[PDB]
Amino acid sequence: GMSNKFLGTWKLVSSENFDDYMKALGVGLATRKLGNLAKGTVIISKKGDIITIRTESTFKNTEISFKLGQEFEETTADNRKTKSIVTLQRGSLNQVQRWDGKETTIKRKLVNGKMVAECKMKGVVCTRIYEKV
Amino acid sequence: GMSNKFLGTWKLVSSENFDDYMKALGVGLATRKLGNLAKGTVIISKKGDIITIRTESTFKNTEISFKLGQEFEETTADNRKTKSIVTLQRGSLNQVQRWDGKETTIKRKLVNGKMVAECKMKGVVCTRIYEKV
Ligand SMILES: CCCCCCCCCCCCCCCC(=O)O
Ligand SMILES: CCCCCCCCCCCCCCCC(=O)O
Repeated sequence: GMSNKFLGTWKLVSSENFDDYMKALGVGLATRKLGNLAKGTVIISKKGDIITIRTESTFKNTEISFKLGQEFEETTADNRKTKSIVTLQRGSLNQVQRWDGKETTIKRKLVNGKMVAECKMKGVVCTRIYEKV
Repeated sequence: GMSNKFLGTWKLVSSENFDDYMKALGVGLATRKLGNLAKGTVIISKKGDIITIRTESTFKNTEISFKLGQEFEETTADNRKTKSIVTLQRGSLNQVQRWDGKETTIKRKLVNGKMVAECKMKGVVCTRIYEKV
């Protein structure tokens, strides 16, 4: 299952191409400006077979709870209403979000103790690195 | 989770566009001829959180065991070696198979007591209906 190494609290330490990724999602300028400035915190916990990923920032907080491979409704930070599925590939935690015929993916994997989130939307790619606290 | 209504033994009663689907997978003629003639039987069982789908025919038998949303290695009836994931969407059991940069999906759902499998490969679509025994 999901490695317990994911469990814990994660602090953003780097972000690459987040602006263009947001633009591709349809996020407006003023919103992107605050989205880029946000030094977020991601918290991953588990109770039974149910995994929770909570994102905390000044601007917006989010939280999703899910079982692996079981679709669920999500309200994203920019307030898209998606049908989302989280799966496990080579230890990589892969979230896909579908809405209005569109699709984006957020892949989270552990690299040398850091969590590396890679976001993909229409060939636009961003990378965000977190370190555990 | 996966509805217990899937559990049981299923007999093929109809198949539509299976030939073109096989062609799209790269299946050769003589193999397709036996693949089309095959009156298969699908058996779905569960032990804990692990689901097993066994396909039985004279020509070829197959069997896969998996957890929802967790990638696993599969050897298909035509002997492709794929990385596969099974997920749950609106009660639909969705298998995706990836190999050599390619992708195909087999979606299984229950309709009025029948199991309806829809296979997709490069816009080629097939439908196979099963009734429970
Ligand atoms: C601090 C959160 C973003 C606030 C601004 C809204 C931007 C909309 C896009 C939301 C999806 C962001 C996904 C980031 C993935 C991650 O690093 O966990
Ligand atoms: C009786 C099985 C097929 C035998 C011939 C090999 C054809 C290769 C394609 C294998 C995938 C078939 C998927 C069918 C889905 C189903 O109805 O469960």
